[PDB]
Amino acid sequence: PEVKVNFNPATVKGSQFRQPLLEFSGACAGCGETPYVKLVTQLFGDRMIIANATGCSSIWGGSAPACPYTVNRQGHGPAWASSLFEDNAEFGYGMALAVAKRQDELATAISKALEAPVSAAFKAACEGWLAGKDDADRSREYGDRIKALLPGEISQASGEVKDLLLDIDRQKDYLTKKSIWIIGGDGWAYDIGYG
Amino acid sequence: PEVKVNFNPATVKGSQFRQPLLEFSGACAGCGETPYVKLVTQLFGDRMIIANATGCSSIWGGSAPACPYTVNRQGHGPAWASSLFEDNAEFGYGMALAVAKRQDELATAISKALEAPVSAAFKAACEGWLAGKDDADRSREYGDRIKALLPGEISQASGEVKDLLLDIDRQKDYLTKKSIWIIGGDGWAYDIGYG
Ligand SMILES: Cc1ncc(C[n+]2csc(CCOP(=O)(O)OP(=O)(O)O)c2C)c(N)n1
Ligand SMILES: Cc1ncc(C[n+]2csc(CCOP(=O)(O)OP(=O)(O)O)c2C)c(N)n1
Ligand code: SF4
Ligand code: SF4
Repeated sequence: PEVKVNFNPATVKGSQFRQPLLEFSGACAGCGETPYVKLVTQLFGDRMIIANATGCSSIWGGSAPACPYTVNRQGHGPAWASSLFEDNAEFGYGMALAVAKRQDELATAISKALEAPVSAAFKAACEGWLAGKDDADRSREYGDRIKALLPGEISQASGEVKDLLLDIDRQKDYLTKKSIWIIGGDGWAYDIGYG
Repeated sequence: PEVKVNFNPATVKGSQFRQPLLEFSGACAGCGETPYVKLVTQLFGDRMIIANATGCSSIWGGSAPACPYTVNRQGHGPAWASSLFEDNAEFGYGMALAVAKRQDELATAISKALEAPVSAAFKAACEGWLAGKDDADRSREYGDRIKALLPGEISQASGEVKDLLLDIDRQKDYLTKKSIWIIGGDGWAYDIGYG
């Protein structure tokens, strides 16, 4: 079973107690690429999206039908996508625009929830999230309180107030701030995708 | 008529006594672009090839049926070409490869001319050109001596020796070293063509 430990994730020993979310890929024995991505998944894999350029990182990272990126016990893990060899930077840039747009729709539904007859504990977590929606730790902190209070709050609501809470529940996957990562080889970064 | 003067071309006064090879373009009144290219034509227009990106410099520089680039009294002037907006640097890079290839074919025909029964004055200019074929001034100096001696040399030759001199006459336009210039706007250089 999982064991909650307070080892500092900023150290080598503390980081390896986190579950790896990149495992058993098709890279060569002793590859110099996969250890880097594996460490990133152990630190921020809970909330990251990957835009991967075509290359080795896309061949051992995304050759059908096997996917080396996995999830933790909570079912959360990095979402992985590879478009083309030359557009990987702009591909990931587009994701950052969209993810910000999805969080903006949620913040609007949360601000409207403040004006609705909902529980005082629910209003407390919403105000805390709006102030730290762009902070990785704070958005996870107040977001989880919102996720925990939503099912009981929806049961106690009705009419258009219930629809407002149901719209927040539909977008609760954008409470936690995401981390966009654009991964590629030197051939992509130094040549075809440098522009 | 043309007046040979020994004013230093490196000064402003000396450069303007050279004939401009960019005249009467379609640029705006007081454009900040055309004065730059005009000065380049007055210095090296005798032996330059232009790879121009799409933009203002291609619209006032190459809108049919009027061409603003002209020639001097000797009939020599810049050759101008525009491929696309995004490839102008590689377009001009390809020209530099080809021009070097054309000079290489000429140097082979000149080295073979040293082994042929030709005039002593012709052999003197060929040895001088081979040593300075990559120097702008020296290649023009010894090249013009070769161009001046060729018609009399061809008249005095026969057989395969005459064919060797006729092959040099076919390539005499690559004695003088060329100057490849890649002209474009900031939109080309900073964005789409920066890679
Ligand atoms: C537009 C385009 N050009 C070329 C290719 C072929 N291609 C696939 S991967 C690759 C190079 C990978 O080198 P690098 O970016 O350094 O990644 P690495 O494999 O070294 O990790 C190339 C040229 C392609 N798929 N698409
Ligand atoms: C592939 C492509 N994209 C866009 C264009 C349209 N286009 C023509 S000129 C130009 C911009 C010119 O700006 P700049 O490079 O700064 O030159 P300037 O006109 O300022 O001298 C653009 C976007 C094109 N012709 N081709
Ligand atoms: S980068 Fe590619 S080829 Fe090189 S060791 Fe890793 S998997 Fe093998
Ligand atoms: S750059 Fe183009 S638009 Fe600007 S002054 Fe020159 S010709 Fe006119």
